[PDB]
Amino acid sequence: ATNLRGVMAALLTPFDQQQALDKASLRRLVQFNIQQGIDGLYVGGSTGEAFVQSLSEREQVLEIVAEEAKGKIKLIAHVGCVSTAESQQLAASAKRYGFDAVSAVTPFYYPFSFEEHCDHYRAIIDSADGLPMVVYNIPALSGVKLTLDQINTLVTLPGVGALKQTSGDLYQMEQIRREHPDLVLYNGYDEIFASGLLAGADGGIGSTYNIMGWRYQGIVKALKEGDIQTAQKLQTECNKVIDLLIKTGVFRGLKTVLHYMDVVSVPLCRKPFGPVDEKYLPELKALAQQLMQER
Amino acid sequence: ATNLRGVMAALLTPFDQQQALDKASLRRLVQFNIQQGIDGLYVGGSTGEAFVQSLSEREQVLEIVAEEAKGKIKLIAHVGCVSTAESQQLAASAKRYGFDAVSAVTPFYYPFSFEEHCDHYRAIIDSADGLPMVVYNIPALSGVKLTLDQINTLVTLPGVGALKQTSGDLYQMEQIRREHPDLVLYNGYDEIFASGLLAGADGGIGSTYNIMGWRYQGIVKALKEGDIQTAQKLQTECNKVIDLLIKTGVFRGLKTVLHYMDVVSVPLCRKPFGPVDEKYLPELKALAQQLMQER
Amino acid sequence: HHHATNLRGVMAALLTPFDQQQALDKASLRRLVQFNIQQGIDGLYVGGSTGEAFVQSLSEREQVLEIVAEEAKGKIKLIAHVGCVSTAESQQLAASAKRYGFDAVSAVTPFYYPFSFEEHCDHYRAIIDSADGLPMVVYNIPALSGVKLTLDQINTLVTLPGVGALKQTSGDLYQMEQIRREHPDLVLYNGYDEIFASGLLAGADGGIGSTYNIMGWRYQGIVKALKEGDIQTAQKLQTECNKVIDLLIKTGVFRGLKTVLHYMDVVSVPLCRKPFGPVDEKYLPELKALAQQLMQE
Amino acid sequence: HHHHATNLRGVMAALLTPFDQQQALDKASLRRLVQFNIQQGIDGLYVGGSTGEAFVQSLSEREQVLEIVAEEAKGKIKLIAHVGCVSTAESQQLAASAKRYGFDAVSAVTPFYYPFSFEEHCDHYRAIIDSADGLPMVVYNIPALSGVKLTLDQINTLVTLPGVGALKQTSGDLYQMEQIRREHPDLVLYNGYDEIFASGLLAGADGGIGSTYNIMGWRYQGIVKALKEGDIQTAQKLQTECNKVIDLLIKTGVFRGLKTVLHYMDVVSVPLCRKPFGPVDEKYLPELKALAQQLM
Ligand code: NA
Repeated sequence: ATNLRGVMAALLTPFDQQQALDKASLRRLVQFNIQQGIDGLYVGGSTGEAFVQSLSEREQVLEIVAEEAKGKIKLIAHVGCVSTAESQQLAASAKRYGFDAVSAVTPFYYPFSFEEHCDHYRAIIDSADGLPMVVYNIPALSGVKLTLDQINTLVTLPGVGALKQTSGDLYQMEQIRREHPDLVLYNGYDEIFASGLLAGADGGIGSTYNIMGWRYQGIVKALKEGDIQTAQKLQTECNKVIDLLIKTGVFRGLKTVLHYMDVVSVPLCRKPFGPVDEKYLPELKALAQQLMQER
Repeated sequence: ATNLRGVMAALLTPFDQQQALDKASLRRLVQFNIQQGIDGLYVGGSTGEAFVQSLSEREQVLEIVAEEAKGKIKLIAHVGCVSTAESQQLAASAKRYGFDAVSAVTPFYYPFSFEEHCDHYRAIIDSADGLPMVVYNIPALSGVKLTLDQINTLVTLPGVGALKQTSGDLYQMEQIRREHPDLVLYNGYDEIFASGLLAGADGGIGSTYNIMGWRYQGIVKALKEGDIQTAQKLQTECNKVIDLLIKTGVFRGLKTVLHYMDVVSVPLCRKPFGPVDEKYLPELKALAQQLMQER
Repeated sequence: HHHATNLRGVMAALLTPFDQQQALDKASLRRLVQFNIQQGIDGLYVGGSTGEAFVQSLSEREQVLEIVAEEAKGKIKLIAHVGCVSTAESQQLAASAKRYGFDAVSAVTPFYYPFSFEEHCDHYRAIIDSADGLPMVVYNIPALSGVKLTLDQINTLVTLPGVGALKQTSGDLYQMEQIRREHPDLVLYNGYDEIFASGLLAGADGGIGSTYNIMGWRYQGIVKALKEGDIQTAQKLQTECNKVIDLLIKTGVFRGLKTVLHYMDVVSVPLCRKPFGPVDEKYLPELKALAQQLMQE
Repeated sequence: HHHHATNLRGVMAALLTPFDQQQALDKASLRRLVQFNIQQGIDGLYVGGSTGEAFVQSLSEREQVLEIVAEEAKGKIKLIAHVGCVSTAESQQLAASAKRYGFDAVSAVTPFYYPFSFEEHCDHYRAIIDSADGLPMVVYNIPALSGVKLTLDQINTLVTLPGVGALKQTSGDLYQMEQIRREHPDLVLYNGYDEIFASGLLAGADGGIGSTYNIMGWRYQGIVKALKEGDIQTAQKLQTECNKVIDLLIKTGVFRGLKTVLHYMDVVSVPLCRKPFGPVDEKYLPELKALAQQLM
C-alpha cells in the first residue's frame, strides 16, 4: 500500500448560491491541486462536506474528480456514512469510477460496539471490490473513542492499507508506527503536521492543503534532509494561516481564499454553515494575494 | 401548542429481512401504540433510525404512519438532518401529509455556532408552513451543549411550540419550566420520567413507550393524584426493563420484545446495528409474555 | 444497612467560618452551629467540600470538628467528613472524629491521582477501621473528583462492612433509582440541592447540602410534602430553593452563603479562603435583600 | 521576566519521594536518588511536584524534602521547588521556604478540586510570586489531572504575569505548544508528557520536565542533541525506546513502577507509594527487574 504514501489534499466541495453542486468550480479546484504538485486527493471527506450531501451528490463529485485526475495522482474516495448499506453504495461507485482507495469514518451519532464497527469496515471492504481501505479515526467529531488495541485490529483487517489519524495524541501515533512499521499513516491535524511526522506519520491528509499544499510538502522535504529550522518556519507560517482559518471558519475561509484566487466562484458552504463575516474579507483577500505570489 | 402535551411514543421503524421498510409491521406497530392508549407518536426521530435512512424512506414512513393514525392520536414529524435544506424538504412533506407538528435535532458532527443553530430552526419553521416546531436537544448524542440562555432563545423563536429535552439535568429542566410556564416540555430519558415530571416536564417522548406506554401514563396519573409510592413503583418496573434493554441494545431489544408480541416480523435494526445476542432471548420472551399479561 | 437507619435525614454541609487573616473564626463557627440547630436541621456534615476541607490543614479540620461536637453532640446528628487524598491523613481525622464522639464519618473518593477501584475500596476499609465503630458515608461527587464509578463499583462500595450511607452528589437520577432498587434500606443522601425533590422521588431519603445553612426548613418541607403526597408544595419549595441557587451560582455559592449568614448576624466575616476571591460588590443588595427575605420567613 | 529566566532552560527530572515500610519519609533513599539523578547529567530537579507525591504529603514533609534536596544539589544543578497547593496561603509558605533554602525557581499547579475563576488563578500566582521574593515562577499546566481548562488567551495572560519566567506544559496539544512559542519567543517552555518529548521539542518546547527521567534521563538528553544537530533519525530511536519503557510503566502504575525499578537498582529500599496507591502487581516483577538490569 506504500504507493498511497504522501500529502493528499482533503478536497473541498464547491456549491453555488442555490446550494447546488458547482461542478465547474470542482473541476478547477481539482486542476488547481494538480498544478500545486499535490500527491493525491481525499474526496468527499469531512472537509468535502460529506455529511450535508446525498449519496447521489457524493457520487457526482467522485465521478468528476476521477475524470479530471485519474492516473494523474492518487485518489481516495471517502465513502463513509452512518449506514453500512449507504457506505457500500459509495464504495461500489468509487470502484466504478476507478479510484485507487476507499476510506470511511467510524460511524457516528448512535453508539456502536467495536464488533459492529469491525463488521462495518469488512462490509465496505467487500463492496469496494479490491480497493484498499483507509480507516479514518477522528475522535473529536465522531465521538468514537477507540483504544490502541482496537486501532490495531482495524488496521490489520483484510483489505486495510492505511490510517487517517486525525488525533492530536502523538504518543498514540508512535505506538501505531511502532506496531505497524509499513503502515501508510496519515497525520490528520494540519496544525501539528511537522510533529506528527516525527512521531511517525509518513504523510498527511488535510483541508488547508487546498491553498498551500506546497508548504506541507515543503515540510516533508525539510525534515527528510534534517533541516529542522525550515520545517519549523514552515509549520509556523502554516499555523499563522490555521489561526486565521479558525477565526473565520475553516472550510468557508478556505473557499473564500479560493474565490480570490479565481478558482472557486461562490465560496459558500451548505446550510447550516453561514457565510464568512465580512469583517474578515480584507484578511482573506490579502492572504489569497500573498499565496499566489509565493507559488 | 398545548394540544401537544402528552406521553408520545418515539416510533420504531420496522425493517424486513433485506433491511427495507416492513410496511406491514410498521402499520401494526402504529396500531399497537394506538391501542395502548398512547397520546401520540414522534416519527423518524433517533428511535425511528432516521439517521440510517434516506430522505425518501423518511418521507415514506411519515406517509404510512399518517395514513393510519392521523385523527386518532397526535403526530409529530422529526424532520431534522445535518443539512438545513434536507430538513426543510422533510418538513414540507410533513405539512402535505397532515402532521400536527415537526421537530429537529440540533445539527451534529460539524461544529456550528449558536446563531447557525438558530437560523437552521427558523428556516425549517418557514418550510413547515404553520406546523409548530418541537426543538430536540440531545447533548449526549449530538455533542451540542446548549446553555440555558441558548435554550431560552431557541424555545421563544416564532413557531416553536415545544422542547423535547433528552437531558438528565433536572436543574436545567426546572429552570426551563420556571422561565416558560406554558411550554410543552417533553422529558426525553425514559429512566427518569417520574423525576422529570416532578422537575417540571408535563409529558415525554420515548422509545420504551412502544412496549409499556401505559406504565408511563400510569406514572403521570399517580403524580397527578398524589400516589407517590405508585409513581416510584412504576418507574422502578420501567427501569428494570431499561436495565435489560441497555444490556441487549435498546432499539433491537425493543423490536425483539415486539416480535414475541406478534407485532414485528423481523426485529432487526439497520447495519451497523448488529443482531441481539442469542443469550438474551429467553429473558426477552419472558418480558413480552409478562407485559402481555399486564394490559 | 439497618444499623445506620438512624443516620437518615436532612444535614447541612457546614460552612467553615474564617476571619480577614484567613484564620478559623471559632466564635462564628459556634454561632453557625447554633443557628443550624435553632433552624431545625436534622444534622451537620462537617469539614466537607462546602466546609472548605481542601484548603485547610488536618489540625484546622480537627479544631473545627472538636468545636462542632462541643456545641452539638447529642442534640443533632453529626457526620465528620474526614476524606483526604492520602489514606493515612483520612485515618488521622477518622480517629479524631471518634475522639470527639461523632455519629458518623465520611470520605470523598480520593482525587487528583488516578487510583484503581481496588485502591479505592481499601482506602474506605482503612478509614472504617480508624472510625472505630462510627458508620461510614461514601461521598461520590464525580464532577469535582474526576472519579467515574460504574454502578457495580458503587454497589460494592456501599455494601462494604461499616458503610451505612451514600452521599450521592450526582445529577444522574437513573443511577439514584438503581442504587435504591438494589439497596431498599441504604441511607441515600441527595447531594445537588437544586434537584432535591427529584432526587427523593428517584430513591433518595434525605440529603446533605450547602444551601441548608440558610434555608434548611424548605428541604425539610419538601421531605414532608412528598411523604404526604403533596407534589404542588414540593415543586413550589424546590422552585424557591432554585431561585436562590441561581443567585448563589452567580455570586459564588460558598461566599454567597457566608454573606447571607453575615447579614443574618451569624458570620462575622463572610470570606472563603484564597484562592476564592470576595463576593462582587454589585451582588450585595441582592444578598442583603435575600437575608431579610429568609429571616422574615 | 522571560529574558531573566532563560537560565532555567533545560531537561530536569521530576523527583520521586522514597518512603519506608511505615510509609514515613525514607531520607536515606531520598539522598541517593538526588545523586543517582545527578550522575545521569540531568540539568535539574523539579522537586515536590505530582511525581514527588506532593499531594499526599504535609507541608512540613514537603519542606523537609526541599531542605534535604537543597543540601545535596544546591550549586550543582538547577533546583525548581514545586510549591503548589489548592490553598494560596499554604503555597506561599512553601514558596518562602524554597527561597530560604536557596532554590533557583518555584512552581505551582493550577489550583484544583474547586472551580476557581481565571482572575482567581491569576491572583493565586501573584501571591505565591510575592512570597517567592525574587525567585522566578514556573506555571504548571496539567489539564488531565487538575481539571482546569485554560484558553490560549488565559495562558498568555498567565505566563506574562510579572515574575513568571517559565511554563511546564503537561499537555498533548502540540498546536497550542507551537502557538505559545509563537506568542512568547523567549519563554522557557518545558514539555510535560515524556512520551512526546521529541515531538514537543519540534513544536516549540525548548526543554522539559518528567517522571521517567528518574530511571533513564540520559535518553531524553540525547534527543535535544540530535535535533540541534539536525539528526532526525536518532531522535526517533531514542524516543521510541522511552515509549517502550513508558508502555510498561503505565501497565504497572508509573510512580510505583519507577520506584520498583529503582529498588532493583538498589537506590530505593522500600519501593512503595503512599496509600491509597497499592503495591505493584506481583506478576510484573520479572519485567521490572529485567528492565532495571537492562538500564544498568
Ligand atoms: Na410477527
